Amino acid sequence: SSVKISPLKDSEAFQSIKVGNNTLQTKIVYPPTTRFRALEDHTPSDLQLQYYGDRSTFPGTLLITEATFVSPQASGYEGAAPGIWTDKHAKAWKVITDKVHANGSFVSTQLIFLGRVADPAVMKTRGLNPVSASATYESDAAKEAAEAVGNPVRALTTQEVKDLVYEAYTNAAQKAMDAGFDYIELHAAHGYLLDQFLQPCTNQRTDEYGGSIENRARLILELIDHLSTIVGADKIGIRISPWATFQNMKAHKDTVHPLTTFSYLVHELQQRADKGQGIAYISVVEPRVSGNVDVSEEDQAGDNEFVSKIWKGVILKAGNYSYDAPEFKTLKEDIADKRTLVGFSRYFTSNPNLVWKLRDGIDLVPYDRNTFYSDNNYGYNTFSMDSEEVDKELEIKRVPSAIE
Amino acid sequence: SSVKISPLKDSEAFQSIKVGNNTLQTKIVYPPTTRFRALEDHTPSDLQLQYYGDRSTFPGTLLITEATFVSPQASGYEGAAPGIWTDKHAKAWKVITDKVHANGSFVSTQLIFLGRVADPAVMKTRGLNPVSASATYESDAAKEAAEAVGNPVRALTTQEVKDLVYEAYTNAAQKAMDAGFDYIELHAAHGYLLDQFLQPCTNQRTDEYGGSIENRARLILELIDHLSTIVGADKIGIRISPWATFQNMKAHKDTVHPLTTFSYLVHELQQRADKGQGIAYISVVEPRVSGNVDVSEEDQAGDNEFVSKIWKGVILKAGNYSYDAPEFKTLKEDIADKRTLVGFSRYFTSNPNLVWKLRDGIDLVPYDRNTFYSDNNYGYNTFSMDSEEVDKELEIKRVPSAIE
Ligand SMILES: Cc1cc2nc3c(=O)[nH]c(=O)nc-3n(C[C@H](O)[C@H](O)[C@H](O)COP(=O)(O)O)c2cc1C
Ligand SMILES: Cc1cc2nc3c(=O)[nH]c(=O)nc-3n(C[C@H](O)[C@H](O)[C@H](O)COP(=O)(O)O)c2cc1C
Ligand code: NA
Ligand code: NA
Ligand code: NA
Ligand code: NA
Ligand code: NA
Ligand code: NA
Ligand code: NA
Ligand code: NA
Repeated sequence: SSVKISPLKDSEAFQSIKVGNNTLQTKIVYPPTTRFRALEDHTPSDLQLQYYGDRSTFPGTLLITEATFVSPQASGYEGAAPGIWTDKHAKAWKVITDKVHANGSFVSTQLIFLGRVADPAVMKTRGLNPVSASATYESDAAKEAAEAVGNPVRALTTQEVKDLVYEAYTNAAQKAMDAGFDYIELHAAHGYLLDQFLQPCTNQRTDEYGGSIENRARLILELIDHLSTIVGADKIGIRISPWATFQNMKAHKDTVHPLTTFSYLVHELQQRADKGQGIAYISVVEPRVSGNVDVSEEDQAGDNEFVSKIWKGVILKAGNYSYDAPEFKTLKEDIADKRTLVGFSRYFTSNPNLVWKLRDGIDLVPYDRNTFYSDNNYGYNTFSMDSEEVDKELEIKRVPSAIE
Repeated sequence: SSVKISPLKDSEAFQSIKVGNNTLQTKIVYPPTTRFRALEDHTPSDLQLQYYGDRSTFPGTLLITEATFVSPQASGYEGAAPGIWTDKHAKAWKVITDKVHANGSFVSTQLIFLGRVADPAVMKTRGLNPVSASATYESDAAKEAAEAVGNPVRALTTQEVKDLVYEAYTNAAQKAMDAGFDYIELHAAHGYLLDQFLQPCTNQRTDEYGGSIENRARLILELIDHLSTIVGADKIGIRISPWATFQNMKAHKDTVHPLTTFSYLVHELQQRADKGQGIAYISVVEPRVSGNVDVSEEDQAGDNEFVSKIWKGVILKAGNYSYDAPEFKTLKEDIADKRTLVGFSRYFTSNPNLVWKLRDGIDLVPYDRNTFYSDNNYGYNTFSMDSEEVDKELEIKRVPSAIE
């Protein structure tokens, strides 16, 4: 049902904050949210142009795009997710970032690489294997699926790992700049490739990229360092989900605990900040949520206070922040330090004007999980229309098309 | 001035708790507290026998002895601290543990090794150098002092590190058992030898005992493992002070943050517990105190929640727990999980019956920092006497003597 909320107008959520080179006028952020309304060849679509535009209308909002593939080897969904590796991709994204910018808002692109969870049939069509830090699967079913089509997961070679830094992510970053993104965000969360490198359940390498906490972090820090030299540290973010068990990450049951893995990473990031190479923000998933699933208090094994104690810069937190609506006690506590942003993903899907609703205490429209991942405009841009105007059957038939 | 306190009788502080093989009847503990009333040759004294006996009278209290040297190379104070490496040491300690036991209470011995902070003149009299993980000093003054007597700090060789495990600590553990101690506690806090191994500001080794988080922890875990095979894991504790800057530990300013170093260690301890080799307790210093110094809230850089999230066994916490007297809100919160002990060091010096006073809400007698470290009975056992009975000049003259 609809969520009654108290207005946040007079709260820290509407105090300006500098994030890298840009100043936000609200601390409410749209986090990366996969929806599968890109074109078949991963170019952003007409639907996406309106979708991001509709969420940019409170001037000075930060929007972070849905996970966007860095390269063909980075892909692996059956649904149509966007990419940022070709000039065509960048030119289409630029229409979208232009629209957000014309509203005085800002946009970060989340760069994803699927890794061991890439669909093996999809990858086979590209003549590629699913790849990872090590040759592992998230489940027996995943292993059987891959072996059945003769396309097993394999470990990247040392040279391939270098190629991620100097080729795949470098080109994605260059394309992101061509596309006018204000930031690029490394996806190091939720059991995808970079999280697979960081944690021991997924990384048993014996080269410089595994075999210790420091070695497992090496690829991620190499990307931070190299990409900082290309786009500047002020245009870089990173997302982590220390507590998540999404895609079979062991988290607090792994042989190295997330507090160890992620405190190591965050302290290395702060040391870079101390030397003048501080990245724009660290985005962290609160333990209330794991990937796209809520986690009971009983099941929660830690929290993200360590990030606040170790990192001195901007932090973005997300995960069921309306759980204590209408008064938003937890949100208010979490933004009290004046360097913290708060994200809403699921409610932003059904409330394109969410910043305005939270500002003025307007009831939140419930979201529709059934249309989170479908291929058409129904449950996508229809939340911007008066219900009386929406032709459902027409909109279900409205698949993504080229911009303009 | 005296501290008004509310009674803790009906609180979790007077619920029984199993710690290793023994059951305590109070959760109030006397933590290790150096006082320098041992004999010159480090044998425990008549004064110490009464001192520990006087603190054992609430049946089922755990007392932890003052830091006790594991070996001659472990020493380095000018004052007279006790040892546990000879039969003479063990026989004297056994008179003390017998007395505690006859009151139904229990006693752990804290095993210390000074390392880089050992007084270089004292060590020179033994024909030894101050030794450490690496050849470092806590200050320029310490370096100048050592070089001036031609006795610089030096790094232990790999073989010497093995000798700590198989000789120094093994023999101390065997003597501790001969002495009737219920537990041995590894001192891995406050900038002494084991803390010097754990943290990077003090350990730059290039053998298996330094050069990574795992390598720096290796000696400590080797001691836990080897000593568990000698005395049993149920007779082992360890003390850590993640946040302390005592003896120039860099703590949150080091190149690896304490949350990383100490979460690694504690999770490795829990993995041993999961396999049936769980140690009796982890003792942690709360960030209110660093060594023997209080730390302002402003200066506090983290907390010990991580220990509670990672370790499932008994935890002992200490550090200015009367700061929110009379109601003891923080103490009550911290023992609510039913597996946590709370220690008082400074107030136990001036209140030998502290468990009884806390039980029944009797005002605490102020402690006397001026006599914490002096060489005689004044301000030592005199707190057990009616003031009217105490002859001050006689007691100042009363230096430690042999038991019996
Ligand atoms: C439909 C959906 C798609 C998502 N896609 C992404 C994604 O592309 N990248 C990512 O880091 N997290 C993704 N997430 C996780 C969200 O960004 C967010 O952290 C999570 O939903 C919790 O926030 P919320 O309670 O406000 O929804 C997704 C979540 C959902 C429900
Ligand atoms: C005089 C004195 C001697 C101490 N000696 C030791 C010691 O031998 N080993 C140790 O681990 N801590 C030692 N400490 C630290 C205490 O065990 C304790 O953690 C600290 O005093 C904070 O607790 P409190 O506020 O109840 O005094 C000592 C502290 C003082 C004041
Ligand atoms: Na403003
Ligand atoms: Na999948
Ligand atoms: Na899945
Ligand atoms: Na915060
Ligand atoms: Na009892
Ligand atoms: Na000293
Ligand atoms: Na000192
Ligand atoms: Na507790």
